[PDB]
Amino acid sequence: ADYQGKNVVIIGLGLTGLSCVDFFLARGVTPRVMDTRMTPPGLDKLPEAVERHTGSLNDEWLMAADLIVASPGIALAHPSLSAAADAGIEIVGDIELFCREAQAPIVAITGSNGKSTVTTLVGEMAKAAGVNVGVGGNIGLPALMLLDDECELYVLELSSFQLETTSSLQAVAATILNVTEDHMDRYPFGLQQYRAAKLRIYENAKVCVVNADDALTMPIRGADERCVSFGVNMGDYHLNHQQGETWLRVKGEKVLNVKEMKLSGQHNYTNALAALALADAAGLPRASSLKALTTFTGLPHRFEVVLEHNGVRWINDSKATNVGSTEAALNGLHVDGTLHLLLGGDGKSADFSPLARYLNGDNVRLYCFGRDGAQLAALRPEVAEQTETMEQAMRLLAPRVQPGDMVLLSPACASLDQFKNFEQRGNEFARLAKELGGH
Ligand SMILES: Nc1ncnc2c1ncn2[C@@H]1O[C@H](COP(=O)(O)O)[C@@H](O)[C@H]1O
Ligand SMILES: [Ca+2]
Ligand SMILES: [Ca+2]
Ligand SMILES: [Ca+2]
Ligand SMILES: [Ca+2]
Ligand SMILES: [Ca+2]
Ligand SMILES: [Ca+2]
Ligand SMILES: [Mg+2]
Repeated sequence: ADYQGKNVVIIGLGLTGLSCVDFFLARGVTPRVMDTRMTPPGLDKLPEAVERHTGSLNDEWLMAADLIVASPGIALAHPSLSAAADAGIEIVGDIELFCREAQAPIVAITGSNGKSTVTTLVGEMAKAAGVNVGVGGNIGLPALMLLDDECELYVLELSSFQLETTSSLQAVAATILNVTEDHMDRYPFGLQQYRAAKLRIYENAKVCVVNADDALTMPIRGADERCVSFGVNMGDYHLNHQQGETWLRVKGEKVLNVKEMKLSGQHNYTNALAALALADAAGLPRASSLKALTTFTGLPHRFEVVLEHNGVRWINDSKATNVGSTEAALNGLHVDGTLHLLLGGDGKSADFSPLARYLNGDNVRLYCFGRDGAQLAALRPEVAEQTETMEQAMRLLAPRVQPGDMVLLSPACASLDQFKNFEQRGNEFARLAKELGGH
């Protein structure tokens, strides 16, 4: 597209907004930028020529714009943007700018949880085929930074927020991995409004990869000729368990024994299925996609085995910052002995009731900590203990573990009551697991 001579206004000075600044500068357009933070991080990366307004939005800049480029962090329902839309001013996001310029096929991945794992895994499947793939869309690698005429395939993690401002995506393969009651501040009309944003990913997609176990991932008008499904018990891509073993199964045929993979956990196996379906639909060779399943290590803090010693598996799932993530970790969980489950942190007022149905059975102990520890213990008090910190909880459970047990940090809560971020929380869990269970 051609932006020469337009008044372009960018909202947001995080890395996404900065990538938009770069995009226009590279095209000879000097945009204006604004951010409601007084001292946003990206301020000192801006060139001198870019006019900027911080500490609030500048309404007169928005109402004078030919094009407003809105960070995913501001709602279309915000009154300033509603006023600009009411006036007929075009509002887009970074992904819309990307899709107008992308010259290679796009695999597009959204969903409440698992987006990063599946995006990274499709990327690895492409690399195993020798494809110069561009993988991004997460906050640390905005899509616009990937644009390159040398790129042969784009694999994008897309949020519901980005999809709201995107109209030009034509994915070769697209998925909604799952939809759980999260992100509700931005979606006041509830789960179906949140879903509606994600459903945009299937518009003009050639193949839709849907979750056979989550009906909210089906296209808005239902399954159609484009749809390929993944699931636990059935679907085009599903899991087969027998004789103590598990296989990935595709269209009625085992394709891989999961013992050849490095990932753990039923939900990572369905992530692997979703990735394979997307890779297949994108035209990547099956053989190299399976090879990537055997070499992919997984992402840190995503149901990550940080220690297996004396028959005890210590699992860092610190990225489980919400109930839906922890629910998926507990669903289908395979533990020969006792599950020692670490829950805690800042729960953000969530309903933890959904977790209750997994916490019966005589082989479960709860170790609850952080701001909301007491609420988590109340799920099943007779098997629960409460401490202030994660370290205290781990020191309680460590003398009790026996071969066959699992120690699972899947907190269902944010980490910011006690840690700098979830990475620090998972890194501290890994250190303590080695201190306490490594010998
Ligand atoms: N298919 C899934 N459904 C629900 N949660 C998941 C799924 N896959 C991964 N997760 C968890 O969701 C969080 C975010 O994963 P990711 O988006 O891959 O960083 C981590 O706690 C993951 O272990
Ligand atoms: Ca931004
Ligand atoms: Ca802002
Ligand atoms: Ca609270
Ligand atoms: Ca106690
Ligand atoms: Ca306490
Ligand atoms: Ca956190
Ligand atoms: Mg079902």
